[PDB]
Amino acid sequence: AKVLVLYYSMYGHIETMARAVAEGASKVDGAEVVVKRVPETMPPQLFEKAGGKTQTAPVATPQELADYDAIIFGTPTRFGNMSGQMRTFLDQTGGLWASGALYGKLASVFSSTGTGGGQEQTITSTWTTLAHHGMVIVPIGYATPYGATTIAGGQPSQEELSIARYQGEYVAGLAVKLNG
Amino acid sequence: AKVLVLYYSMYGHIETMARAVAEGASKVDGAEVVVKRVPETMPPQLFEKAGGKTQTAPVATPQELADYDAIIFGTPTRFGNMSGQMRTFLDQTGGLWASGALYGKLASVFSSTGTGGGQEQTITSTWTTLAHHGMVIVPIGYATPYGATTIAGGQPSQEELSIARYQGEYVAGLAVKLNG
Amino acid sequence: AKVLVLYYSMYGHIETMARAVAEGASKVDGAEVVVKRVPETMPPQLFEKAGGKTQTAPVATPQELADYDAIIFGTPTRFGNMSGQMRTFLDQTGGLWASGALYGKLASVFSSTGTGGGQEQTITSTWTTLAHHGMVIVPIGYAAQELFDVSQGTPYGATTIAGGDGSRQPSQEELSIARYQGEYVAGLAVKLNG
Amino acid sequence: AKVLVLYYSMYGHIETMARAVAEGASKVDGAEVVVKRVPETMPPQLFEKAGGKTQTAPVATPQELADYDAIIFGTPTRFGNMSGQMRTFLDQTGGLWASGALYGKLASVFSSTGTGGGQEQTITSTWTTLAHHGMVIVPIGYAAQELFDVSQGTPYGATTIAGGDGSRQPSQEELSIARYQGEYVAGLAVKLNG
Ligand SMILES: Cc1cc2nc3c(=O)[nH]c(=O)nc-3n(C[C@H](O)[C@H](O)[C@H](O)COP(=O)(O)O)c2cc1C
Ligand SMILES: Cc1cc2nc3c(=O)[nH]c(=O)nc-3n(C[C@H](O)[C@H](O)[C@H](O)COP(=O)(O)O)c2cc1C
Ligand SMILES: Cc1cc2nc3c(=O)[nH]c(=O)nc-3n(C[C@H](O)[C@H](O)[C@H](O)COP(=O)(O)O)c2cc1C
Ligand SMILES: Cc1cc2nc3c(=O)[nH]c(=O)nc-3n(C[C@H](O)[C@H](O)[C@H](O)COP(=O)(O)O)c2cc1C
Repeated sequence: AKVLVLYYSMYGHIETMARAVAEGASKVDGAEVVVKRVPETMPPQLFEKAGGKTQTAPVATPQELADYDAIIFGTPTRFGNMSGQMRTFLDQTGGLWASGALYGKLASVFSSTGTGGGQEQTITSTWTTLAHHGMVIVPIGYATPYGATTIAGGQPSQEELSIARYQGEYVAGLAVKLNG
Repeated sequence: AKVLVLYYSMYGHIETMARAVAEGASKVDGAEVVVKRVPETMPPQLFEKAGGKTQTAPVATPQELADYDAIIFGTPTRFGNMSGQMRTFLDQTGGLWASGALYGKLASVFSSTGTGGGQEQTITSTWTTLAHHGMVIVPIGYATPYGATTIAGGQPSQEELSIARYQGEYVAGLAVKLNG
Repeated sequence: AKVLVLYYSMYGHIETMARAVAEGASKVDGAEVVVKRVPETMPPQLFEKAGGKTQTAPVATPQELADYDAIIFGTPTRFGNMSGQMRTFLDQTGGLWASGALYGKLASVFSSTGTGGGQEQTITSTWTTLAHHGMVIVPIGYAAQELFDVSQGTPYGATTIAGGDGSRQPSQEELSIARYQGEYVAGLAVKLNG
Repeated sequence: AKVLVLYYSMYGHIETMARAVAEGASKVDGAEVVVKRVPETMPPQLFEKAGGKTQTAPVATPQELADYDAIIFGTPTRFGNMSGQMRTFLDQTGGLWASGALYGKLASVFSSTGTGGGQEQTITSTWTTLAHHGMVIVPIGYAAQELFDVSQGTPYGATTIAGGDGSRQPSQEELSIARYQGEYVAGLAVKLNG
């Protein structure tokens, strides 16, 4: 089974989490795992002004999402929604939606946040979009039950990285169960 | 695989939909399907005063939910939430939650509504609870993409019953794919 | 302006929060505050057996919600929704809905959790129902720090942690946010209604 | 009171709705209404190629949102969220957030869909962001029928159906609800702010 870890990160927190998710997924025999990012939409000038951490993962196109059996989406919490960069990217998946290309595939979500709350709303409002594509949504339950998170007030903790690894391992296991 | 269609209905609309969901699930070879209701919480006197349609399906206990591979939950739209009767019933599943008994099982939701809106919110706020139990959530996508619905202003339509049948068939098929 | 603090509590955490909300609201001259609870639906024997807390607050009827300018709703988090008791009570407000009785009145929400998860969803899924009634929804955001009566969660409404075992009680930091929420909502109610 | 109607539209449906919202708001003496759009993020060539509609409204900056007493946000439904363009714009309001610039101001939301699905989620997931800013959220409920300027969807905010092909335009029934939403919100803004 093919598993995509698809993420947006500005300051590296989701990037770190995405590596952990990928590690967990890679524990599952028969899971082929790849990590990609959505494009930065900010001109580099503005990204640098804001103190961003330049991302180096390969950039996904919206159309290649169709190639995977499971997609695990990472986004920072942005006032209780996904980031504009992830939203912009998902707004480019209209051609897949019309073709039913993601229908029935597994989806799961992880997030990063400060200490102000909103991470639950970010995850569940991301689920909405996944459901429009007919994706099967995988929460983590009481291994937020909605998906792995990292909370930075002011680097993810050991325990946060372990829950992220679990989410990857669990989703990848389901992907192999459904798809070989 | 064992599929439970678990519902609350006061005026029969969800009851009719539940039969359609069950029919669809029963199309799948290897799916064993049962339909049950959650208890009415209103004293019969008050249920009758309100013009309720007495329900005759076997009543589920909260604890038996653990026996199924997939649970398809039906609730009317009640100001954009599930009904109090379904909420009361799910508030009695604390013992299952602590034991992880529903973890990883398939869940899906259907609803009934008037013409005032709220059905999307009813379905997605039901998903939240399912996710606390670690259930895998199955939307219907563009077969609301969130689950089958029936809309009665002032009996479900042929097309509404067909989408409900589809939801049962699709969920049951996944249940057999995952569980034999 | 008349402000109702309407709550459900099984083990007393929301009850303590409700009292704090009412204390804050009472600070506003010209706000008449009252605290009421929704009925317990569990048979008394099962409630007592479960370690439920008996409570002094009068039991509200659905009809009387019409009599207030602002209603501040408290519910524990129950798998990311309001409690069955609060949901059952709100399902009895159909007559109010049909007459427009709550349209335009202020609403705000506070909650409690065992270990944190689901609080956000409890509050926002309660907002949905308030919106069907046409109520104006008041989140708390992150208020100016000098407006809290203690120096120093979510922007959706005040919350408190009960612990996995339910034995934790609200801290003064949590209660201060609850008091702020009451004061803020009551102030708005007086501004709109005298 | 100053009311901003801030919107995103690709094919003009939200634009037409925004104009209706502004018309309604303009009915309120003492409300100064303005309509602005968030920037298009698509390169002009791709936008034009996609059949996008060019628009007269001035482009808002994030900073200027601080200058209004009420902000009525319009966005099409994009898989049950606001558009990437509106989300990108709101992600630039961090400075406003930190200073409390929008705290306590009125917010309300309107939308559009191709075939209906997801409108409710678009509106309520936009409310989430408004709540992080501490804005007071105004749903429309089901208003008294005599307040609509046409005789005769959701209680969350006004919406309109564009059709699967995008060729449907808002009906006078839909626009009447949009006009009501503007009038209602502007009235509240004047009541709170003069
Ligand atoms: C515009 C904006 C909005 C934010 N909103 C929230 C929020 O709602 N809650 C919160 O606690 N943190 C919020 N944050 C902080 C980010 O979620 C947090 O810094 C996260 O770790 C960043 O992930 P990244 O390093 O992968 O970009 C926000 C940040 C930005 C830039
Ligand atoms: C308290 C209450 C609240 C309701 N809220 C809504 C609502 O939010 N939107 C709507 O269109 N219909 C609403 N309805 C109507 C029911 O969703 C509708 O009648 C449904 O068909 C009933 O399903 P049943 O026959 O299975 O009980 C509500 C009904 C009740 C009793
Ligand atoms: C059925 C049930 C479900 C619960 N769900 C959650 C939950 O989703 N998240 C959580 O942290 N605590 C959960 N709790 C703990 C309650 O939120 C806790 O008992 C409550 O906040 C205490 O408030 P009270 O003393 O006012 O009843 C649940 C409790 C029960 C009985
Ligand atoms: C990427 C994308 C996703 C969309 N998602 C939905 C949707 O979830 N539900 C729906 O009925 N229409 C959907 N639509 C149709 C838009 O809602 C429609 O184009 C919009 O309402 C028109 O508003 P506008 O003319 O102001 O851009 C989508 C359109 C795009 C481009």
